[PDB]
Amino acid sequence: MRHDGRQHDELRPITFDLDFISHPEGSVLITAGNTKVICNASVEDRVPPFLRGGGKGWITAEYSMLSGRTMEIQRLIGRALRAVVDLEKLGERTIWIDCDVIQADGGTRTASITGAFLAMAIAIGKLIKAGTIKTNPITDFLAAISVGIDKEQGILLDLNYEEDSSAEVDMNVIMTGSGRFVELQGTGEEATFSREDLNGLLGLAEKGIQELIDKQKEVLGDSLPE
Amino acid sequence: MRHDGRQHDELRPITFDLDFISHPEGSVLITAGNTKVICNASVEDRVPPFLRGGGKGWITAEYSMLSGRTMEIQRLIGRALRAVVDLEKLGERTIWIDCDVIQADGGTRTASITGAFLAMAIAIGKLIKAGTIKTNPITDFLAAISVGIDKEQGILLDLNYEEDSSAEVDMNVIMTGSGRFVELQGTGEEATFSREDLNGLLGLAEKGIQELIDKQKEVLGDSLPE
Amino acid sequence: MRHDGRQHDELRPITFDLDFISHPEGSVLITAGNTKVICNASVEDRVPPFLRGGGKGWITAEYSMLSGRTMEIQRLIGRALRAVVDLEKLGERTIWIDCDVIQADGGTRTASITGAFLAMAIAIGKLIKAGTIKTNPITDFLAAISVGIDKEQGILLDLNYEEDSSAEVDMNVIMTGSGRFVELQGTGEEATFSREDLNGLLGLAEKGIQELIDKQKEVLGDSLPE
Amino acid sequence: MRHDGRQHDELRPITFDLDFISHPEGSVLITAGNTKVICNASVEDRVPPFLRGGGKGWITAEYSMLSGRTMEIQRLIGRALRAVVDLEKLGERTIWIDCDVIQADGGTRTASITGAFLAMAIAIGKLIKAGTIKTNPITDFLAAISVGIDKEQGILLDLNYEEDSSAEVDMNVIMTGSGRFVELQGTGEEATFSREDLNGLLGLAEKGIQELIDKQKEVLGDSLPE
Amino acid sequence: MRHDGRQHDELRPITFDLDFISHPEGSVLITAGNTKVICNASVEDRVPPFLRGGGKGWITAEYSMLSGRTMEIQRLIGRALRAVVDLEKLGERTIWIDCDVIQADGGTRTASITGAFLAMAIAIGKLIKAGTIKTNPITDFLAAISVGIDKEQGILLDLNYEEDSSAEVDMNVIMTGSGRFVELQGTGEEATFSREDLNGLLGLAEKGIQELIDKQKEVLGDSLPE
Amino acid sequence: MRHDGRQHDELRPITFDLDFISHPEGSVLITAGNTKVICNASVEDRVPPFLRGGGKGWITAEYSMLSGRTMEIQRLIGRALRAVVDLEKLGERTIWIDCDVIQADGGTRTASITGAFLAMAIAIGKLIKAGTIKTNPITDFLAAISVGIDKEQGILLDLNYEEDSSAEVDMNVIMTGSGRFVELQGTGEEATFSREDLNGLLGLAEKGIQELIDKQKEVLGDSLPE
Repeated sequence: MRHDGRQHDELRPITFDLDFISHPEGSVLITAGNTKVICNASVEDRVPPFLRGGGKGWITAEYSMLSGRTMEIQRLIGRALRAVVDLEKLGERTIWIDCDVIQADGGTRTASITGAFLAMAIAIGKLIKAGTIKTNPITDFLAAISVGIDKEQGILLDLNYEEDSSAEVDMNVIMTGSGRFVELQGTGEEATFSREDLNGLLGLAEKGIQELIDKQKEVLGDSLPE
Repeated sequence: MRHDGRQHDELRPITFDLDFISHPEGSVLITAGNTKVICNASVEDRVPPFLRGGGKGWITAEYSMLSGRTMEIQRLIGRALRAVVDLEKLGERTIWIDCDVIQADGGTRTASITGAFLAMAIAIGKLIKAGTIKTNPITDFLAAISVGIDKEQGILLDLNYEEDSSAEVDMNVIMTGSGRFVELQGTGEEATFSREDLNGLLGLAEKGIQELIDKQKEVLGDSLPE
Repeated sequence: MRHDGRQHDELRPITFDLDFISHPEGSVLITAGNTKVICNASVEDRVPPFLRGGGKGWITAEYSMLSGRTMEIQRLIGRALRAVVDLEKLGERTIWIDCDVIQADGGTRTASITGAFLAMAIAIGKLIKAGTIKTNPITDFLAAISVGIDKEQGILLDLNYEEDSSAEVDMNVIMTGSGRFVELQGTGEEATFSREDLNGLLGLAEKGIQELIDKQKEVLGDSLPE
Repeated sequence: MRHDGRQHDELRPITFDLDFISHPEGSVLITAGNTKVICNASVEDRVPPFLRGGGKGWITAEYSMLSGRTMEIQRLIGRALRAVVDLEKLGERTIWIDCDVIQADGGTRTASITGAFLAMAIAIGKLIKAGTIKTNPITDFLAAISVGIDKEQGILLDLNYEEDSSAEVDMNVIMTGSGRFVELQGTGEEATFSREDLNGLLGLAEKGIQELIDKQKEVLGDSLPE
Repeated sequence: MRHDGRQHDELRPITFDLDFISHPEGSVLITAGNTKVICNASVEDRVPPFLRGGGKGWITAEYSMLSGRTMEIQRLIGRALRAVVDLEKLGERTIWIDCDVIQADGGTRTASITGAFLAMAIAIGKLIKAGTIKTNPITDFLAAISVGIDKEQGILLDLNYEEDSSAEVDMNVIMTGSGRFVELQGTGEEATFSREDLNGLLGLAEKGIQELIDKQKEVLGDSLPE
Repeated sequence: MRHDGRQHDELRPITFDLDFISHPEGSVLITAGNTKVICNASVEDRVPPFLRGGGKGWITAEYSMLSGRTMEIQRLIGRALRAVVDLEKLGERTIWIDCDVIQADGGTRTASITGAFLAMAIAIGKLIKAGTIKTNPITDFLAAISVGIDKEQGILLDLNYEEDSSAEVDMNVIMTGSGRFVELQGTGEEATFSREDLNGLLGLAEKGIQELIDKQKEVLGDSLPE
């Protein structure tokens, strides 16, 4: 069995603490096992040099943990969010995403994305309500998860810190409620994986991500129409 | 048809200029269309802090173009190469990989990997010959390619700079002669892709990478036994 | 009256959430009004170059907010904590203090100190229990608070972000349960203060800090003997 | 007695070398014992982003010794000077303060403030004379000194490098001719001090600072009216 | 005799590979012995903050090898090129110079300058042809070389890596076809040199640089009128 | 005539204030016109990683003004000093050179070298006296000066800030009492110079540097035997 004590295709206990802190337009504390990431979203009526006069908004993120990969992850989060947001319907604005990991135990980057979406959704929901936009930008839900293969354990879903360290092959996936991929990244550490292995991993990813999005729905609910 | 003038599943003209420069143990100038990357490999009887006394060698790479992603790519190349090299059979050494892009036109990172392998193979082949190791470390050939989807063009193989810029979904794959994956990374820019799309992309990747490895064989030939 | 709605010599609602996160030996989430700072404490059987072989432990802190003053505050926290800890009774160790401000609304640095102590006390209490030291290092409780003078409001205690921004004179104090000072810093922004003013400020500081230490006692309780 | 050979409430030999260097509008070389700090003041008809169009001037300082605390001290000097200068009467200008310690032997930061004032006064006096402002900005004299407590020596005034290193409690004070505080900072190193101790220290500070200001007056004299 | 096998006043085999890569307006691969530097030149209708509205163009370079001296060399190349180019006749543009050393064996910085000129000349020649300027900016040819003194070997010209490492005095010179100096830098490593020594070195420099410029002429030829 | 009011081959009024500050083993305040640089030298019985166990000493310098060129100049000063000091006769030590420009008016880097030598000589002289070495390391005097060419003024010696800014060609020279060069650097700003020009400049340099060394001798005198 698994060290965590769960099954191959089982996710860690997940909880969403909405409105963690009052300041941000959207604040969410996502918890997955022992992993805890605070995700805040703030809206700013302004736009970087890239645009300004273009009419379409923007979404940028910031990430920190308990700088090389920090920059990477940082682009990953902003890239994923813009994948489900019609920047033009959002208007000329900038949704600042802040992901602060307060407890790392594996899957911190994938969680950040899952939590960041909710935060963003809550912030956008309030904008819609305040009639500051009158039009829903979010085109689909978004969630991410991690999968991997262990020599003795086999294929796993939602790896913790230890399992990821022993895994010979790990992969991070990002999809939409529509079951469409936004981004995926598989890697083998001193080991390779067949196409049949990848098929199993992608299968587990879809399962885990669909469960996360479902939870995103029951929790979000009234704070956003779609 | 394609702007380059080729087919959907067609690779750009590929050439391997062995022994580009004399100094390195292995020097290769890989050309893919207008993309040109010089790949050099040097062996050093030494090992970073990581090991030294462990008995198994190491492989590290350096990348430069005409620093955030530079660091990433840099780890990507070293990661991929170590995937097909038995560090213990290589002995306590350090194979320095130098990838210098002298002309970028798409697929520079995937090419670097394809060219870096050859350079490394030539350098290792000479080590074997000089009896400095008497045992082939390389366990399998290695090549990488890029694929993508265009709105009007559809699924493509070996994207150039323009096609990659217009592609809504791009992915980089890395496999072994054995047809096994070493690493893959798919991304969607303001667009998502179904599972059936990914299946087509992975299909084109395998096709392109198998053609590259074949070329690696006819060119390498006598400079390495396996 | 005060904007916050409270009195001149009144502290903001204060709460101590013990064991905020499981990983750290001591985790505390201190809340003062809208200010929220997560304070974690971890013990490491090691010592910086300074000592190592000296026999007496060490205490170093880290601070972050939503770098010039960050370094300052950072030394401030470590300086204050070492003021109430017999490093030799602590043994050759290093108590890492982590202060992460998740919501800033004035008095974040003084709070960090108040919260950091509790975290440290809980971590040390567990060390004593595990018999890893068998001797209480903490020689006295420690708490900090901020005071200031406003043109129209007058002398204030525990300033929030707005009151501190309008204050012409602000000061941070740090004392021990014994009612002894550990450190104080008064400053006047385009304004000066008499000696009689300073006497009033120091008076309010002692009042506020004594209330904080009292709360530290009812909360800490069984987790540390003294 | 004291190592320096002086009394508890005795200042080190103090001298003010006016017009140390010709370039600056105001150049002063302050000497306190073995401590030597060159204080230069220059006026610039310009203003940082902060203002520009506001009508009130500014005062910024720079500090260097034979960067963490450098930044701190740097703000300390500018903060103290602006405390005795009516920025609006100064006009839209920027008084650059340059404090270069050429010989450190304790009390270099407090001296810098004492010497910086004179430099500034001389520079402002010339501005008044040149009718470039016709209105005295300086509202009061300014001087700073350091005090401390030693285990065997007791309470001290104007500590040198050795006395400060052995002192268990040290404090820096800054006041105006009016006998009003501008800023104070007391700290205890592995030791605390009662309120009665602080009263004695503040007493010694006022004594030392009043003697410094007096010297500032006999030296400044004709170079500034007030 | 010399280790390389050549004479005191003899240059290493020099070759100029024009149009090394297609992308740049001017691409040149200069070879001196085992030293190989790729020099590319690109024109941009834009100008840094320095000018823009001034009417005169600019020339900036970039250098890399297999950062302290990198910055230096970088300014050296741009400085030398602007010495022979009438920025106003060039028009409001920016000629980007890219020097990439693919094989270092001494005299890489001096070569870069020699090769950079050719690249720049070819790029400018095309601009003239395209009538985008109709007026030759280049006022004179430019070439650089290195000289040095060895304890046992004596005065040398065009030092390789080994000779430069053993040389007690090395110097880099830069001149124009007109035989005028653009820049020179002589240094003695744990050794000094008389004025008579410097006279001999400058003599050898002029000889070597005149041979280089001559080669620049036979190669450049039809690609630029003057 | 010259703006400063002096001749073409005339140096600015030069003064050497020995023992500027007491702390350093050797302290010198060199003045050249309005240029003022404090040069201090301290000896440390220790050696960087470079050596330690090698037996020969070291000399490193630090430079600051009222970081790119700072690093350069910094190496320039240390390079020049080691040129006239037998590191082995100095013993395993490290002579720290501190150059602080308190007033810049041209020729600050060349002055630093001239003043740094004296400081070093005084510090070494005391070491010899204290019998801590019993053997003179300094093998020759050292001085530096700057020369340049102006369009209307012509060839100049010891340029001030204004003359250097208008000069189309400026050069810094460094020689020994023996009349031998240690280092020279000539540069042309939007202008070039013939060989006959360089001959005139080198002529003026030797004149100025020989006058400086002479002054170094009458001032140094009894504080060092040679």
